[PDB]
Amino acid sequence: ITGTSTVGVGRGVLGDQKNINTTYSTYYYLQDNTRGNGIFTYDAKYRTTLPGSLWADADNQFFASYDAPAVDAHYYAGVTYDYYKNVHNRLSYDGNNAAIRSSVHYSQGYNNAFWNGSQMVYGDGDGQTFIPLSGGIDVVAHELTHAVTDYTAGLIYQNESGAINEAISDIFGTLVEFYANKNPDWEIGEDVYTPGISGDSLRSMSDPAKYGDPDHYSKRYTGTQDNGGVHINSGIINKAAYLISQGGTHYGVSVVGIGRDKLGKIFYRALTQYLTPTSNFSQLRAAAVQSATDLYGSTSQEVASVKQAFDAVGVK
Ligand SMILES: N[C@@H](Cc1c[nH]c2ccccc12)C(=O)O
Ligand SMILES: [Ca+2]
Ligand SMILES: [Ca+2]
Ligand SMILES: [Ca+2]
Ligand SMILES: [Ca+2]
Ligand SMILES: [Zn+2]
Repeated sequence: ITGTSTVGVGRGVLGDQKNINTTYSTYYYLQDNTRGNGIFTYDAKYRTTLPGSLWADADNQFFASYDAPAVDAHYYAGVTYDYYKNVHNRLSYDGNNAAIRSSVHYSQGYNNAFWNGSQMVYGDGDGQTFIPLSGGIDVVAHELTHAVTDYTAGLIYQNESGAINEAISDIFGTLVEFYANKNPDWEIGEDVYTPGISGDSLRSMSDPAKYGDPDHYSKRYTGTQDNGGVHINSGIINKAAYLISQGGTHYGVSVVGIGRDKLGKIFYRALTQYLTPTSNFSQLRAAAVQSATDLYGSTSQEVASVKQAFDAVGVK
């Protein structure tokens, strides 16, 4: 909409108060004019028609239960935008300040979220498996990272290419969570998953086998479900990214950690410079090794640690 930039206030899915950039024209809309070509949050009104209607509010206060998912989708899209801008000098997902659009209250009891090619979409969960999914900063960043991937490597969503695509979203979703610095960890979706169970999540990057996911190439899923195990074999890459950052000894192979910022730099460079739509794990190893070489030098600890991490997960 055309209007005046304003700042509203509400509460997110987890009861936390936060300010949100809005636009005033008769109503206050969830439209942040401060970030690129804007951040727009919509209400899917429990239907599956997208995007739905640009979120409108009479008084610029967003403290209703129904408001909560919108507040977070809007806010966390903005934090994710800041991350890519401040950390990687990337302007929105296309690198050209593309408008970022999100819809909440997608369908009824919908236990997922997604990038649809055009926008992020969030279910409300069924209240047992999930609460509204935009409540997880790593979930939001995960979904918006799919758009980054679409515009860069274009990793195809199947098999090894797709498991890399998934891992990239888990990796940057996690790095955004650390950037925002609110209860950061190496698990995925812990903030919105299973409101009746403490300390679980959908996936773990530090120990993927915790939730049934492979942590070594020998344990890769080779079947056809989940597009050839894209959310399953991502555990192999997530584990490598975790080791690169934090270090550790995994199946007897030792990795010296180089930290989250270097992990991000190396994987961001691999993603934007070397990965292609059909890149496999082995080609990802080469991309990451070359990326660390470009950044730190062929004889650097950083290159050695990337090599150790891929060795540790059996990716040569
Ligand atoms: N996003 C993952 C994991 C996931 C989230 N919600 C789910 C509900 C059912 C099965 C898997 C999931 C997927 O789509 O596979
Ligand atoms: Ca209101
Ligand atoms: Ca967390
Ligand atoms: Ca997390
Ligand atoms: Ca839980
Ligand atoms: Zn994903």
